[PDB]
Amino acid sequence: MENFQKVEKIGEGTYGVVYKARNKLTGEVVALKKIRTEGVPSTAIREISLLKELNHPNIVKLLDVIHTENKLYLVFEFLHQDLKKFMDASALTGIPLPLIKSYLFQLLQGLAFCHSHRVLHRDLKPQNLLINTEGAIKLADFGLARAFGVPVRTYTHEVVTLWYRAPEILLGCKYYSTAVDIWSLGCIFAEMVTRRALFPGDSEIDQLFRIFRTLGTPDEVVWPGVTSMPDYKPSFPKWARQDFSKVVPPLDEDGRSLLSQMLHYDPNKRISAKAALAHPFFQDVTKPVPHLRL
Ligand SMILES: Nc1nc(N)nc(-c2cc(F)ccc2O)n1
Repeated sequence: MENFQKVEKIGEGTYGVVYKARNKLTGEVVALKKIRTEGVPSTAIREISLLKELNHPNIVKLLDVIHTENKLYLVFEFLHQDLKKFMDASALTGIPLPLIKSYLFQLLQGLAFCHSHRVLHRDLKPQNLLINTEGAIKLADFGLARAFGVPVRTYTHEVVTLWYRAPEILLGCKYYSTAVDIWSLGCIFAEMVTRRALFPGDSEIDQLFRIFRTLGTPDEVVWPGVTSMPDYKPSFPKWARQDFSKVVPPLDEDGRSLLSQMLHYDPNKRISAKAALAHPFFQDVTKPVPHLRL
């Protein structure tokens, strides 16, 4: 891009390719996302444009929205490392519990803020969570999903990750609620703790069944209305719920209790980000400095 200089290709998300770039004129280093195409809804640019007004310490700042030559560019403040990379780098020893707790607390503050502003993420995953050297963690790509839709993959033949998708989405619900983000974050919390994805599905049905094998096949008792969901099939196998202490060992009972509330089947029973911030698990929360190798 004439105004910048692709330092490097950062990565690839469900909505587009991300680049690290320096504003040739201002020298500011930013993350530039290119949205993939002759229509380009004008209702979306307005939607996205409103996101520039979102300012919170745990939300990656959206600096600009540029529509040109069919291409759409989102300019974000740049952070050096995503959580997926950090988890991989910390796989041998594991992320210390105090840091896991700090990150979870911060992410809930970010979700509490967005949700109070009626903004949902809808596609949270480790790759969408960014960290810096001072111990902060921030959510990136909030609200893009709503202003947009949902491509078959990403944009150019790439396996979209289903591991963090809430059951109501997998069952075909047409209306999403803030609960979908709490579910994704619970899946991420578990993954930081055990160092293994909680529900690593390789297909939509495998994703759903992995959830059922662990949390039990949902029924009308625990989830009123589940048997009427669009993709619910009476033929789903009926698996018994697993003892919860086997899911995220060796997490303590405060942590297991909070996780269980973030993973309730019924979106209406699932804990809100604000209520989660008050959970006893955070009574001793601190803000540790991570060991980041950049
Ligand atoms: N994979 C990756 N890696 C890194 N380092 N950064 C980012 C990044 C993504 C955004 F959407 C906004 C800002 C960012 O910095 N993404």
